[PDB]
Amino acid sequence: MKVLVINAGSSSLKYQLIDMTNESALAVGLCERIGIDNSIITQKKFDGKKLEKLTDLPTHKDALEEVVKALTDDEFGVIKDMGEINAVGHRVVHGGEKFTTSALYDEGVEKAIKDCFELAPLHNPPNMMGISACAEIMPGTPMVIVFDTAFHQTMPPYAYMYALPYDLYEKHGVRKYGFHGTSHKYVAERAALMLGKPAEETKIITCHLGNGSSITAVEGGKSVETSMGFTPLEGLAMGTRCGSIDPAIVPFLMEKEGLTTREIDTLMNKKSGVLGVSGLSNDFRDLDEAASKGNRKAELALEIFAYKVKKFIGEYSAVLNGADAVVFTAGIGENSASIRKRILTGLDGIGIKIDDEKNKIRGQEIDISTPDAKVRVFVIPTNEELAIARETKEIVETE
Amino acid sequence: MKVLVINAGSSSLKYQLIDMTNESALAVGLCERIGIDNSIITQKKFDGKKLEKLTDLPTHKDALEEVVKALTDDEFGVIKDMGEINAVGHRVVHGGEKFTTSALYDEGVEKAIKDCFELAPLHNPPNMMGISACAEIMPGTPMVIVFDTAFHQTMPPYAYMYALPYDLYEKHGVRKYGFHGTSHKYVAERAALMLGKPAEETKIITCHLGNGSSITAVEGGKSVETSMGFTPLEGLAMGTRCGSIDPAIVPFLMEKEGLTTREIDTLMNKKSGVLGVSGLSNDFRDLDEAASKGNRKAELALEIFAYKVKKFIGEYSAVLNGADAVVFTAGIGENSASIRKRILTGLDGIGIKIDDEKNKIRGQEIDISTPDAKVRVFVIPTNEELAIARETKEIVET
Ligand SMILES: Nc1ncnc2c1ncn2[C@@H]1O[C@H](COP(=O)(O)OP(=O)(O)O)[C@@H](O)[C@H]1O
Ligand SMILES: Nc1ncnc2c1ncn2[C@@H]1O[C@H](COP(=O)(O)O)[C@@H](O)[C@H]1O
Ligand SMILES: [N+]
Repeated sequence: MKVLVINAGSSSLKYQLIDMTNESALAVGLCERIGIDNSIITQKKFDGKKLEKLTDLPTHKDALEEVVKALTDDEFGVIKDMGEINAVGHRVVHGGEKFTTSALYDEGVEKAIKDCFELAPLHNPPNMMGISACAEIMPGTPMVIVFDTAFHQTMPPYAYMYALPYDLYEKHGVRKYGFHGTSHKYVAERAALMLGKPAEETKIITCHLGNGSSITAVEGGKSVETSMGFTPLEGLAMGTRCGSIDPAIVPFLMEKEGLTTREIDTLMNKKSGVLGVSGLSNDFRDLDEAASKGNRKAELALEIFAYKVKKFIGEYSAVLNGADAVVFTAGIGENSASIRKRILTGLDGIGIKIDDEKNKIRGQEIDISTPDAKVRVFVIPTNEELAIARETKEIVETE
Repeated sequence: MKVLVINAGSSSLKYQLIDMTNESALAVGLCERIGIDNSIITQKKFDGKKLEKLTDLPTHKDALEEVVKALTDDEFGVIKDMGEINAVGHRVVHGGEKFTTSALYDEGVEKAIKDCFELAPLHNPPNMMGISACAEIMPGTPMVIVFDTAFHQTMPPYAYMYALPYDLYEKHGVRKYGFHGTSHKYVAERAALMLGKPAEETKIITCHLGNGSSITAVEGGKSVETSMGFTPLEGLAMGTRCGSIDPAIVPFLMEKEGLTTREIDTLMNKKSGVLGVSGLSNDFRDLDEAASKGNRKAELALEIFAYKVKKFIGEYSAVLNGADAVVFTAGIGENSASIRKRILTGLDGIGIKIDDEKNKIRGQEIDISTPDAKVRVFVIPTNEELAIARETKEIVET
């Protein structure tokens, strides 16, 4: 069986065709600037051959057609016809209270996603677009949905409950959810393996740092606590997200600037984070370079980001009464060695120590902590696509 | 030195005269029913002698001129003339920026106190009715203003700034200020003495647990991080406060419930906390009972509260790169061996352990941790008036 995993964003679309027979990633591509000028799609074959097509991509639909065209490229493709795509896995951030486990797509599931648009303004609408593009290009192909909140469902009440009037939890299902679950679960299993101990016996602090970032306290292979909550805004500072700020600032900023609830939401989700502090951009790579060239703002922005990650690391050490290892994955966590250093410096007092040199290695699963450090520090590249393709393989077969 | 600590109120006036030589409270009083009927002033002298005088107290200025009569009483007083009162210290919760240290009241220091009203969403603006009194009743005498937010002015930028648009900090002052400064500092000083080392060489985690709660990371005697922020709302769940929740919830609630800005703020500061969860009381002592009596919501509210505090202990363990001791103060922190247990259990992984027997003791400086524990856990009662007295003294010296 072959599965196309889809990851949609407002104007981007990450895809990946995986051969479930030997779980090999036949091809990995990306569509950018969907809706802007100079639309483009890049693809990389398992043999290295790369493709790039400059062609206007107005909607996620057009891009999904170019995707099928790239996948079936006579020489740079990996298949002959669209029919070779047996199923399609989709990433969906919020499924709501009702949907928290991978599920075959149906009118009902589509209802829950849209209904949750307000719970994940930056992701669900775009994920939904990908799902639609999909239905407009390959209607006959089975579709499975995998939710970011799934993995965090084993949290205890004293953790997912907010200290608000109890009726809010009943009247509106307002509780902590968490996201990036599918990623936190994958790298967590990887850590258990690099530890040599069985999952049930390990205590790990997984760190997903990308456009969005979140930490999770995995005990015995199960999420017991996570940085994000009701929505993907709570927690760490991110690309354009403010994270856990004093809530009183909302009403305050609303009165002082006379902003509407809609506006204060867009401000917290699209104009804050490192973008808001740096005043430069949301790309941590850009910020890294700009900070190293003398831009105080970019410097301050990354300073706030690493420090916040550091505090959460200490915060989950108490939760787990001692963590065996800390895991860095995702865009920033896998590639950035500099930001990683910023996050881990000054933590030898809680067992964390790292080899500055081994820490300079590229994208490789490796222990970057001193061999004597009580706490291991793995840099594990994430692979949600496989996690999603695996989930998609099961649902479609098990009826 | 002899300091007079005052605490103005709606129609009351609490005060204390402390001899800084032995930091002993010579006398302590309270003027009740001010600006109304049945005006009364009650003073207690150290050697068990209480005075109750029914003089009428129109304006606070008279309530202070009476505190003079009482402090100088032939038999119930403690001083001959008003001249023995070297300085006067009053506490003001909101100190905001500017005031990185206590300020010796004058014309300037009063402006910033009045200026900071609409520039901050605090509920109880400075009751200057107390300070005003001193302005006249006691002219040639240093009057110090101790701010509950100053102690945190040592926080670095990457800590007090929020990951919000920079313009907000620059044009509206949005940053983390923190509160309970005097208490955290007082207990942080006591902790260093208990560790038997200079404050400078100590890293301490101070915990102020009361109706309102906050945690402060103390590095070398200076505040470097604290749980509350722009307002007392941020941080832990408290008696009626929700603390740091997902910000998205605010605009969400306002939409679903059709609330106003002022309404949503009231819901988070007064209708939330352990009160909102248990739906019983904002009082922990009563919740502790209900809890052991099988009250679910009650039990749930205590788990959330203790858990949060725990999360902050580890969070600050990373900030201070290892803490030497954790301090518990304030009402819940001084008298609840129940909650302290909920908080400290399951932390041997980060070097924290407690002696159940030593944890039963109420109100008294003591190390309740085990002798093998790497992190000392002290129980230190906080003395607000003496804390403001110490503070007032130092500003009077330099
Ligand atoms: N080498 C790098 N240096 C700095 N930041 C990086 C680097 N690689 C990735 N990042 C960060 O990760 C972001 C995207 O990561 P992520 O959200 O995981 O998406 P994706 O991995 O699909 O690009 C980039 O915009 C940047 O902020
Ligand atoms: N013995 C106790 N056990 C549990 N809670 C207590 C006890 N004594 C006081 N409290 C709580 O601690 C807080 C002290 O308030 P404050 O003095 O303002 O810090 C109040 O909200 C009380 O309910
Ligand atoms: N307050």
